[PDB]
Amino acid sequence: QRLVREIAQDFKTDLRFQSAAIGALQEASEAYLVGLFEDTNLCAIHAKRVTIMPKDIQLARRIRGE
DNA sequence: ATCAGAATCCCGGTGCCGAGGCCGCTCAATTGGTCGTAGACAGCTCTAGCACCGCTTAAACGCACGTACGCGCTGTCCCCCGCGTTTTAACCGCCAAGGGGATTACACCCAAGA
Repeated sequence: QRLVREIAQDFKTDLRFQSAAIGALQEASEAYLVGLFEDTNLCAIHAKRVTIMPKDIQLARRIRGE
């Protein structure tokens, strides 16, 4: 919640947030991170490796189009 | 280091079908006027958001030691890297299947209708 407020402050000052909105943001961020970690593990296994590396995340984000 | 070699870019050169300029309307855009409801503004409110304290505790960071996943280097033989030959994806002229004019010689005579 603190990170969300600090990020939203850079876009518009004096902003309020509801509990449902914060929960939805947290759920969406967790799902996106889980998907990114799945893609990272897939890329690491494809490279004959077990431990994940930032190169795996970069390749996943480049293939996904982010 | 150094050269011979096939592969690549720019220049005379050219013309032609695509890019570019012009004419007549006419159907969409503009003007003017009459309804009129969804939009802008003021007011009451209380719920929802915000800041702070009391007490609690499992989560997060520093420590100890080695190891196994991480990564450089080696032996192999492999299946693509690349050239030479037509061929398979279609593109391009003469056979032996029939539809038709032509004939039954030459000259003469008789009979009977429009």
